[PDB]
Amino acid sequence: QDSLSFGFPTFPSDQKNLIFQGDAQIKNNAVQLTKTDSNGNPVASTVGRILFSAQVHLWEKSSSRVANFQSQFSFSLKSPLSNGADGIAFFIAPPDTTIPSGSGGGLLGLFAPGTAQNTSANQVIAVEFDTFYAQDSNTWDPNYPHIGIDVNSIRSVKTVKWDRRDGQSLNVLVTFNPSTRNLDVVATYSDGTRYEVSYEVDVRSVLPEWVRVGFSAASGEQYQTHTLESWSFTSTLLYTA
Amino acid sequence: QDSLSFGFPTFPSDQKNLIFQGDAQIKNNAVQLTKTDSNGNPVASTVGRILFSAQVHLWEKSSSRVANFQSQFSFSLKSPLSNGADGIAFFIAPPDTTIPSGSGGGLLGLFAPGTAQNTSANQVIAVEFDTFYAQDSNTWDPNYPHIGIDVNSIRSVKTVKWDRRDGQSLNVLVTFNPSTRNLDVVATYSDGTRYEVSYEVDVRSVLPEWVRVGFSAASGEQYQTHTLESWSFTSTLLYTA
Ligand SMILES: CO[C@H]1O[C@H](CO)[C@@H](O)[C@H](O)[C@H]1O
Ligand SMILES: CO[C@H]1O[C@H](CO)[C@@H](O)[C@H](O)[C@H]1O
Ligand SMILES: [Ca+2]
Ligand SMILES: [Ca+2]
Ligand SMILES: [Mn+2]
Ligand SMILES: [Mn+2]
Repeated sequence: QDSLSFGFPTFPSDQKNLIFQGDAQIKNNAVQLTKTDSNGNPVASTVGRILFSAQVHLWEKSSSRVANFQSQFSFSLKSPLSNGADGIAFFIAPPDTTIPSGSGGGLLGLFAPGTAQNTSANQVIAVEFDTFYAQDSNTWDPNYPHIGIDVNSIRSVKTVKWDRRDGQSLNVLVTFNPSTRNLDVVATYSDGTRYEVSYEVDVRSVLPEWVRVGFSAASGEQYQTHTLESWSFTSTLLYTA
Repeated sequence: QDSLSFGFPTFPSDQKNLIFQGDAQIKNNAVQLTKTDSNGNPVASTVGRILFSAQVHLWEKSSSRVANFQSQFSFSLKSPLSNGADGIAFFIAPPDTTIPSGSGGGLLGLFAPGTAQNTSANQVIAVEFDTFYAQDSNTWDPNYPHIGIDVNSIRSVKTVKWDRRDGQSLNVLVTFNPSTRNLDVVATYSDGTRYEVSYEVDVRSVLPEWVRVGFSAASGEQYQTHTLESWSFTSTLLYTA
């Protein structure tokens, strides 16, 4: 299809169009990307992801069209500690994507250790909400919590200082305009605190014509829950000047 | 997802979200449901169907909600014969639906011979555009080309006279309003000729909560092409009093 749209106001237990990978599962109307114990508390060493089953036609060579898309979602992070890790990411990748070996902790379940910073070795675009930046393990991170745009590398091409708020839902709007090629990210807490980051990227040179979209999260030594509460997505192929 | 929509202004041969059954396949940016030879001429004894891969949440028991959906599509039929057969149908059925054995010809690839008219043995809602009505073989049909609403039986719960126009596209809008429980059908030819038929049906008593939507077509001894030219669909779960 030229256009596709779907919306999950909440996540009821009986899902049919979601691909669950790793430790991801539905709990209390929300998707728990990372594993939690019987009490509902976060645990260490866990990676989980979800993808919508239907493939998205991001661009079409024959017609020279590129899709304009928008992904709106909200999530919350909770941890008994104060150094919650490692973060959650909205991502777009080839349809057959699977959790790379050794992609836990700071790699957010998106990159393999040996090629995490090799751009010509990856095919992924992600918007990360990174809460752990210890310079000894996450050497590629700025020294502070941040929202970043990742293009084929765990080392963001652009980041913005961000504030982690335990238990508070962050509302996010990610949009891609094929006309200007700008991928814009706007995130806000209920009190109006806003964060914005954007980057110009030609999706045609990074991803194949058909892709799958979803979320990924992980916790290494440090942990926190990564709760996806809602998600709506829409894409439409358009002709650019 | 509570809501889902997709649009196929045309059908490029590079499809990823369509399930093809039988002889259905993409030809010249359109779906040819029934088999055609090298020159694109229709042949006898062929059945074909397509379904969108993502399952649609028609209704939800736990929340007492039922979906409001709309399906807009256009097709054309062509045959050198004076009695082209057998017809095309938009249908809704359980996710695992496959072409029943012996469902060819007048059964439109939708029903099995043994239970074609047994309502307690089927789970399908379809809007048929039936061009073959020979009273000796299609004993259940009125004696003329017609549009029919089928609920668990090849013997339509309702039909209205329809005119078959060789090689002319028919635009159809099928809608279901959960409030009134009305399934409305409106079809038109490019010259303004209009056909309308409506039927009240509680989809909850006929179909499971999750279903797949698509098209089916067949030709027995008499034949014609059944070309799906475009299709858009949208559904949203709504609270029903
Ligand atoms: C000590 O390092 C480990 O734990 C941290 C914090 O969870 C992760 O960032 C890192 O990738 C993992 O290897
Ligand atoms: C002569 O009968 C055969 O051909 C007609 C026309 O195609 C079909 O309607 C029927 O099901 C099939 O058995
Ligand atoms: Ca990090
Ligand atoms: Ca018939
Ligand atoms: Mn980072
Ligand atoms: Mn009929």
